[PDB]
Amino acid sequence: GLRVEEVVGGLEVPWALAFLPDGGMLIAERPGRIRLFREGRLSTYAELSVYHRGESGLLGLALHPRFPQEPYVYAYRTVAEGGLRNQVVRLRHLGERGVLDRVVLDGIPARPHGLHSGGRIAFGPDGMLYVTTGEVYERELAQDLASLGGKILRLTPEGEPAPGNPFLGRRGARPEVYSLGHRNPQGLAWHPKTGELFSSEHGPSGEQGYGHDEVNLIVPGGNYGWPRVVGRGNDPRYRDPLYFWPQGFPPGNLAFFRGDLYVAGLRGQALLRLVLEGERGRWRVLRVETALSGFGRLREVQVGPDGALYVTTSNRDGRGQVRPGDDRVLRLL
Amino acid sequence: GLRVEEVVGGLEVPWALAFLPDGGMLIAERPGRIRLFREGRLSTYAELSVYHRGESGLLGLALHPRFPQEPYVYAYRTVAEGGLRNQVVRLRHLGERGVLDRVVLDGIPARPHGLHSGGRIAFGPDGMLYVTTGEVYERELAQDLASLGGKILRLTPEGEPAPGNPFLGRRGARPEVYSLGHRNPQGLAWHPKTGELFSSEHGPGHDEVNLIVPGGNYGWPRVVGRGNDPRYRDPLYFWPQGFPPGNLAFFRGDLYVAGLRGQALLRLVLEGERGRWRVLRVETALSGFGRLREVQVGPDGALYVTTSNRDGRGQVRPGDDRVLRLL
Ligand SMILES: [Ca+2]
Ligand SMILES: [Ca+2]
Ligand SMILES: [Cl-]
Ligand SMILES: [Cl-]
Repeated sequence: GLRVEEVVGGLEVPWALAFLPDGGMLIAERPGRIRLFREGRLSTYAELSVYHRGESGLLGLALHPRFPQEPYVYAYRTVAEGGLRNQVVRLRHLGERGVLDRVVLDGIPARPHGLHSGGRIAFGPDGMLYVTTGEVYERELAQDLASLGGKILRLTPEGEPAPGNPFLGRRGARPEVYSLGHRNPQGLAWHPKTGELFSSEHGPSGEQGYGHDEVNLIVPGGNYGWPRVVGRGNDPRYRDPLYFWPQGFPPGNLAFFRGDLYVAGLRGQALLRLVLEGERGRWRVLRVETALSGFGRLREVQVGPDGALYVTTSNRDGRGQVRPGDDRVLRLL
Repeated sequence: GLRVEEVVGGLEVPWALAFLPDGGMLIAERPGRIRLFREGRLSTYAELSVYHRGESGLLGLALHPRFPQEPYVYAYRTVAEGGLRNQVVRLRHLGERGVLDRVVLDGIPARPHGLHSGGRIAFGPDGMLYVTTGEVYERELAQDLASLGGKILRLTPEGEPAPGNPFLGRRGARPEVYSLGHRNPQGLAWHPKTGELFSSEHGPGHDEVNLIVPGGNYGWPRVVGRGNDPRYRDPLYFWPQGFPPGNLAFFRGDLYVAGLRGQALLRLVLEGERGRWRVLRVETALSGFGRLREVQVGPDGALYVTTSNRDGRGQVRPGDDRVLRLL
């Protein structure tokens, strides 16, 4: 049994967390504010102009692998100035505040409705920047190697296509693409033992079928089926998910904690624990258990430097029930 | 991989740790001192008279299940005054100090050589007190139901044989006995999911980890190693070339075993279910600190370990015998 304790509340859709080496904590609020929680006080680290409609705005957040030597905080945001699109930007760290440094990758698909913008970013064991993107409700983008939408991208911290990427030599293909065939993926997590990448993504919603949200084991160049395939199939061209909920469980981020894979649930309003059995390249879920419930919609989930599991609530994202002090950062054990 | 940091040092054979709900930490030093480490300061909580020779002295330590409302600290110790034997004594908690309340269980075997005195005590998920005892180098005692030696005992916090014990209605058997056929057992840990009790003990090599079941006979000294005799329970894990273990604890999904002569903390990756467990693989989680004896998960989620380099069988180094904290 995991014990919960509230770290801080009153936040508006805390999409991602970043743990500063000195103990502080950066919190990305979808409306466009990056908050700093330190010594029991909440302050504004930075304010960024964003397009906050639908599921868009200020989404993923990640510190440079060599932070603070390389004083840089990365953020994924939907912007409208000069044209509506998603992008990954970088801010220069000044201690208690951050200021826009430059755009790292621009032109990721976005639409006026603000739906399916993806947004999860994180630096992997290889030191590269991984970025999830949605197909903005134009499902065919996911299968289009020429589109940055419905993909998982991999870049160097400077924004260049990562060396060794799967489509580096092909004409008509975006060299930034790591994997394709993804609807709206928002999770990124690496298995501590194998280094394998796992991702979570929302399945169809009266959008070609209901439920079938999933957790995928991401391999370089892998095509995860959307929109050609929903759930599992017999087609070897498209990789089946490690697990999927035929009755839908729309997922937030996911993280490895104590040998198990935890998945934050948004509509399901719960934190699920996936018990795995297998080895590199051969995993399967033995059983699924509820690790947390009674706190509403859950979106971000990360293991902190203290070894504790941090989770954020999403009750104020327009699809939940807002209650006093809502949208907290919770610490489990 | 785990990351370590020293909590405090300069200790003399810190045998067991007890975490105070308020934040403090009690440390049992074999020579007979219970220390209090609170807000960065080390002090003496209590000083008990003990017989500290061989592997004996002040050994296991455990707070009452309802501490501090039930202000009581349990300690296992070898005493010479009034006769040489091992016992579980209770102290009244007074804040920064603890004083002698009463003996909870007396008469556990002890011998002048001070070897094989067991000593690990802990309250289980059932709220009962579990006590490990050695056969004081008189191996036959382990198979003798009339002897408190070479056993794991289970009592109520008041010292009465725990209700439901396996040999309650057995002529010629100490009602306190929970399991028998131990050689020297100084390890107690319960699986977080199943509530099953796991124990570690020293054998000639043949050190092992056992899944303790009520009434189980663990073979010493009739059988060592695995076999398939319904009378005896096989060990969960057996060390062919011999790791002498300290305590063990479940941490972040795995079972960790402190190694004394092995000078390392081993991680046992388990696979199976309630009643049928097996060790998938064994890995080293910590080393470079010498002999390791106590291992317990703290309230802060970190795994605590103690060194035992000053117990007479290791290499002592400046500041040696510390309490370490892992991630
Ligand atoms: Ca799929
Ligand atoms: Ca045995
Ligand atoms: Cl969303
Ligand atoms: Cl010993």
